[PDB]
Amino acid sequence: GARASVASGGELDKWEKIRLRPGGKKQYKLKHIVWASRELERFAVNPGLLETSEGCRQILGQLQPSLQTGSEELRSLYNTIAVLYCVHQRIDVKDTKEALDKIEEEQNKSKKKAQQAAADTGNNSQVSQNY
Ligand SMILES: *C(=O)CCCCCCCCCCCCC
Repeated sequence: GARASVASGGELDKWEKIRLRPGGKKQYKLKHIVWASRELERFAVNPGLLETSEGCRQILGQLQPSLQTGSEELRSLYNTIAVLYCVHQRIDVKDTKEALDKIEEEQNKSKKKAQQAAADTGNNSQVSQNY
């Protein structure tokens, strides 16, 4: 709309800079965004959530636990939305895969810097074990 806060020109260059495959020659294009923004509108998810890295976290996290149940359609969104996330956090990816992996290894840092926080929230639940 008339109120943006992402880039509008800069990020665009980077977007088309990311490759669709690890060893391919294909790259990302508007077709992917527009398509994603639309689909989201149907999944009760505003297309504006992809505007801020924070928003994506909510989207990806939702389709995350669904990447198994959902069809190939849900897998297409996650892949895309996942990439943009890296760009929004100022992360230079090499390919669609590099993005997904980054989002993972990245979060790993938090765990290392939360040895006290994690210990505070945790318990040992001993389930049953009969014959
Ligand atoms: C009007 O105020 C909003 C128009 C500008 C928003 C575009 C920035 C976010 C790009 C959409 C998601 C990209 C998916 C890779």
